[PDB]
Amino acid sequence: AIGIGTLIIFIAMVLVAAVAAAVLINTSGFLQQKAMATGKESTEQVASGLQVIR
Amino acid sequence: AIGIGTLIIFIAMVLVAAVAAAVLINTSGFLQQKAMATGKESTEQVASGLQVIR
Repeated sequence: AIGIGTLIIFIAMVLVAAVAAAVLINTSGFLQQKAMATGKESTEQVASGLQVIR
Repeated sequence: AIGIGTLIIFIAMVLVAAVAAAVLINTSGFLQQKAMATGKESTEQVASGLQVIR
């Protein structure tokens, strides 16, 4: 009966789509930190310095 | 008479076809649960997570 295979391949299809989703969630995590730090650091750099009075 | 055997073998033929049908009905049951669970579980996985506020 045709039904049997239709079920089995659905199981696979779900699983693959899960794995594909995962990589985006993971990568978004990696990028989050890297981005946030880059902004903070760059800001402090411009904002700060010393001045010779005399 | 030829009729006698024709009857008897029909009885067998029916019974075999029953057994053959059974395995498909049974197997469809087994697969039902396994499939449904796999979908649900996979969905919850992607959908859920935590976020560090501060």
